[PDB]
Formats: sequence, structure tokens, C-alpha cells
Amino acid sequence: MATLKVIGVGGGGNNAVNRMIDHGMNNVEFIAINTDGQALNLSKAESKIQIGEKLTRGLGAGANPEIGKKAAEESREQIEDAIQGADMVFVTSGMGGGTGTGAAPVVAKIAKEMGALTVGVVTRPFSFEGRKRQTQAAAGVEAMKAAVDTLIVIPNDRLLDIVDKSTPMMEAFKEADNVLRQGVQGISDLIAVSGEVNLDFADVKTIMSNQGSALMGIGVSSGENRAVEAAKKAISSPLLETSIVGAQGVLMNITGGESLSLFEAQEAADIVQDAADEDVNMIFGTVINPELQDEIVVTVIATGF
Ligand SMILES: Nc1nc2c(ncn2[C@@H]2O[C@H](COP(=O)(O)OP(=O)(O)O)[C@@H](O)[C@H]2O)c(=O)[nH]1
Ligand code: BEF
Ligand SMILES: [K+]
Ligand SMILES: [Mn+2]
Repeated sequence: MATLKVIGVGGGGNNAVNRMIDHGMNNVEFIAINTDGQALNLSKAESKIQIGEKLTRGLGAGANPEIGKKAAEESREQIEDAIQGADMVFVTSGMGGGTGTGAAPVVAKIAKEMGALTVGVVTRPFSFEGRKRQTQAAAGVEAMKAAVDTLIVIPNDRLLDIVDKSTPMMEAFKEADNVLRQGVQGISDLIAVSGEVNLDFADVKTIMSNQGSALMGIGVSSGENRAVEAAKKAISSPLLETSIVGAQGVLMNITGGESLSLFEAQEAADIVQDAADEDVNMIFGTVINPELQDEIVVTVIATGF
């Protein structure tokens, strides 16, 4: 089977990896990468890589992205060996600081040059962190786009749209982690289960390779109108920079029980074509899971904007 690895780069990246291991997630290998040895010693990841020990002496990059870049380059062979064998690599990082901003594009490039399908999932900083953080982050975002196959960007300011005045900050951060966690889970399930209309990792590659911005979403629903509601959920995250409008390629999977109807499959497909507003390259699949009764799940991967 294809092997999927998730790499957290810098403090936010390593936080996401820890929170996803906590949630449980298997068939996925985790790798934590950082300059900061204090933070890295707390990582729950099976594979830990301290970069730039010489440059930083176990500290972080002190918000200098050039030091994160030089720290990754210096540790290229330890990064290659941790990646080796991966068919797909998800590189997650908070843009704007020193280590994620500088090192995450180098990790991505190493992954892509070793043959993995390479997906970045990165955050931009909150506005309240100031203009410079934001400018450094935008330079990181540009570097990541040049190095990955597909990029998903999560503006942290979007978390302010889904909290109330009391929502704990750690709960907000878990919501942003879901973008990555559901993407990865979605792909993992699409590879593992055999569908009636079967999708596989060759279809993932066709839709995601060398294709810029991406959306990855899962939607689940029941009852009346379940296929439309699940498909609208899959494509409508309030956390994303890139909405599905304009998508040129789509991978879409519908999973349901024995009651799944042809009519409802068509309805869900049309939701995604309409929101696309394009002459799309759609690869459609279907799985019948008899353990499902009233539930239907729609998975969507959209690219090509
Ligand atoms: N959503 C989220 N954003 C984070 C988290 N950790 C840090 N950030 C954000 O990520 C940016 C970089 O901070 P950090 O990863 O700690 O810097 P680094 O260790 O030098 O790479 C910050 O400016 C914050 O916007 C987190 O756990 N979740
Ligand atoms: F904390 Be990051 F390395 F600047
Ligand atoms: K499959
Ligand atoms: Mn740090």
C-alpha cells in the first residue's frame, strides 16, 4: 500500500503533529523537525530530528527565517533518511517564525526530489502578531508554493471567526488541525478500502501533482438531503484561504451503506461541479460500507485554480 508520512516543522508544525497523535491516527508515520530542543524533547513523534544544533545550540531560530533555512540544509541527509520510502508527504508548519518559515520549504523540496507526492498545510499568523510577522510569513508561503506539489493555507485570523469570547485557545488550535487530520485520514481511507467504483493513489497523484493551491475536505450527513448536505460540508470550510471556486481538477468519493442511491450521488456531484464553476477534471468514486445505515460521507480533493 502507499505509505503516508506527516512532517511537523518548527513549533506550530510539531504542535499539530502532537495533537494528531493524541487523537490517534495510524497507518501514518509522524516525523518532528525543529531547532528548539526543549520543544522537540516533548514531541510524541516516533522520529525526531533536531536541525541546526551547531547554528543555534539547541535553541530556536529566534524568528530569523534564514537560520531555519540553513539549519535544514545542513541536516539534509538526516531529513532524506527520515523521508525515504514515503509515497506521500504532508509538511505542516506555522509560517512567520524562524524555523517553519525557513526550514519547511527545504523539507518540502527534499521530499519532492525524492519522489514523494508532497502536500504543504501551513498557517499564516494572526494580525495581532503584527506586520512583520505577516511579511515574513508571506515570503514563506511563496517559497512553499515553489517547493510542494499542492499547498493548503490556513490564515490563523480565520479562527477568530469560529470562536466565541471564551473558547480556549487550545480548542481553536485543534480546529485548525482538523484540516490536515481530515485530509490525511481521507487519503488513507481512499487507499485502504476497495470501492465499487474504485479510486486509488494513482488518481490522487493525477489530481495533486504539480498543481498549486488545493482544498481537501470531508463532509458527513444523515437523513433527508444527506448527500447534498455532506457535499456542501466537504467544500465549505471557513478556515481556508482557497475556496473551491474555480477548481480545474476534483477527486471525489462518496461512501454510504446499501441504501446509497444513484440519484443522491448525482446530486452531490453537481453541488461540487456548480461550486467549481468550471469545466473540471472530475474523478468520481463510490464505496458501499454496509456498516453504514443512515450515514453518508463525501470526500473532496480540489485543485487547479
Ligand atoms: N494554528 C496554530 N498556529 C500556531 C501554532 N504554533 C505557532 N502558531 C503560529 O505559527 C507561527 C510561527 O510560530 P512557531 O512555529 O512557533 O515558530 P518556529 O518554531 O520558529 O517555526 C506563529 O507566528 C503563529 O502564527 C499552533 O500550534 N497552531
Ligand atoms: F521559534 Be522559531 F525557531 F523562530
Ligand atoms: K481504494
Ligand atoms: Mn520555535
